[PDB]
Amino acid sequence: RPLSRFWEWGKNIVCVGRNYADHVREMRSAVLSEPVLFLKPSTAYAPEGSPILMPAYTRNLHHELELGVVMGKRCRAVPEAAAMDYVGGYALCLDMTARDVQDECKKKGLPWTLAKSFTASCPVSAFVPKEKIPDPHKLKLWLKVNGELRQEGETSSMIFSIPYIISYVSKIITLEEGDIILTGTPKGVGPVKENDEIEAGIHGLVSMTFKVEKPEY
Amino acid sequence: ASRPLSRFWEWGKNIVCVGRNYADSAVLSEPVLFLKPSTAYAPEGSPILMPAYTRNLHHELELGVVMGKRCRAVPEAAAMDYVGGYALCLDMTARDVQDECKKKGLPWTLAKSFTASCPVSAFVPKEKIPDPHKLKLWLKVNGELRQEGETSSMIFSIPYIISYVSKIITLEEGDIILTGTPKGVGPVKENDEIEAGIHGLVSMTFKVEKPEY
Ligand SMILES: [Cl-]
Ligand SMILES: [Mg+2]
Ligand SMILES: [Mg+2]
Ligand SMILES: [Mg+2]
Repeated sequence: RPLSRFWEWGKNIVCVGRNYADHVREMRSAVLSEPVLFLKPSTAYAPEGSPILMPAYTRNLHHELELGVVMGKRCRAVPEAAAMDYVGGYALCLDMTARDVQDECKKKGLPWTLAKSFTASCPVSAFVPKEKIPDPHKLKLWLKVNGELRQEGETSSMIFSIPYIISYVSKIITLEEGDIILTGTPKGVGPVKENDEIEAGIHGLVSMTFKVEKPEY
Repeated sequence: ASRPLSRFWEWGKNIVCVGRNYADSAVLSEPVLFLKPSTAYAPEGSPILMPAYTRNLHHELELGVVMGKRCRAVPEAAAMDYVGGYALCLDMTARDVQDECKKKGLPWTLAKSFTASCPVSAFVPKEKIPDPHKLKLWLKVNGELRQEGETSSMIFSIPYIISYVSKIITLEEGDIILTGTPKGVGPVKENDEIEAGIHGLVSMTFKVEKPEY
């Protein structure tokens, strides 16, 4: 029920591939191709207080800073123009990525599961109600690793609008209340190692902190 | 309100699927894994929905293992303790799309993970299946037998699959693992009727439809 704890009860996590233009020239072109989609299991969620867990099989774990859009009602094959009506709110997420594994998956034509969909691969902020974000395309996202800025992005740089992404996703996969869509990452993706501290936020709206750990199991 | 295992498709969060797991070499490789969203579930009474972007929708008859306890990095030797029961599933597959995904190194999502891509039987409690490697699975299309398989032919055991999966992805109560398909996969078209079962345990029937929305 309560969206303020959506990661406890939400079933599904859908993530887009590329959705940020580093330069206006990338709008002039990238729009001609649909967004790539992949899934994370509900057990990817790592709410604040829980660690980023480094999978045992990677030597190149990357952060990807992303705005997540939390669905407030069941959303099946909706038009772009109705999509915002299905949104409950937002959360800042990291699409944690085993980049070495991802390269292997791509090369061999394998699913991206071990690269993208492992336990604790979706660190997630507190929920932000949609009332606080009247325009999700006018947000500024930032991420630091051990105090150094690694990603900074404006959601005004998105290739596809959030309503378009919702619509497109909903035509392939029905979204349930409490499902989240991760809407892509600005430039600056890069690695983290054991004991690194990640701090990230949406300016004026939400702050989060995650420590990178190896599992104790 | 209630969340019995008998209705696990209503409340279960996650669906994990293995790639190849039936022996016609393969042992030398770990199992391939991909996900389906909870909205892939199509319980009996709901249609198999043809995605608009495929011209080659395949049935894949599979035994699903429904988890009964939260299962994180469990050893093969304890894996069966985390099972709640079973369900017969179809891993509905846009095979044309899958070929393109493999060639281009894309996720398998549009091929494997679409709305209604997991037709699912009634729940079978674990007590009724003391050995899930001694089952017979069958599938008919318009009354003609198209897949028949023995789960004794599995490459990887169910406990090994549970262990392996649980080391990558924690499984919650009500999550399901689809354990692969025997030979005979093939296409279906609009208005086809699919009947399938686990011999002596469960059967189901589904119509192939285009969405009315
Ligand atoms: Cl995938
Ligand atoms: Mg991403
Ligand atoms: Mg799920
Ligand atoms: Mg399959």
